Amino acid sequence: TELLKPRTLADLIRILHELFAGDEVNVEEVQAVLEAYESNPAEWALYAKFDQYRYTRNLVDQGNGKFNLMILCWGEGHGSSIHDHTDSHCFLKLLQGNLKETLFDWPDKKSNEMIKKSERTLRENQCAYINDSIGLHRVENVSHTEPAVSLHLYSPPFDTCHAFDQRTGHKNKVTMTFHSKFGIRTP
Ligand code: NA
Repeated sequence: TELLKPRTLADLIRILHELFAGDEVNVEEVQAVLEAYESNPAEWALYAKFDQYRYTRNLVDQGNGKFNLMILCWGEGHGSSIHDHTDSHCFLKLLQGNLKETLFDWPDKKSNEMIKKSERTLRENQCAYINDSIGLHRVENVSHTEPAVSLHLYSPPFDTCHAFDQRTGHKNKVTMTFHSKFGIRTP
């Protein structure tokens, strides 16, 4: 359980394999290691594949089935929907640029406008954690000038979740997809 500073992305991935070797997750240790990694753009350029119209998810590592490590690429003004995480852990670290996280409570069955518990401005190398026990959230790149890049870890992996309309609180089932896997573009 000796946590060391990841010196490279590859080194980080090797450490993460160790932390997820078991059946349980020490959230604070996983988070400390993600934060300790200093983003080196050359190490992840292979995965940072952008799309003009919306943010992309780019698979980096399947964590031997225990988690998915992915890189998300956000153009100017690109955001996600209000999402849940399908009963899994969800770590977020900024690699480049800024993202705004907005937290939302689980809604009632009564159609009502969802209200923002809070929000925070995530900056380079910072890390956020969320799970359904905590609540829901939206992630956005509100910048007009700088693309954003983040590293995400989900455990267990999930390819389906729910999106929430902020006006009613109504949820609909969504399937996630990858823009690339292992640096390979996948239609
Ligand atoms: Na959630």
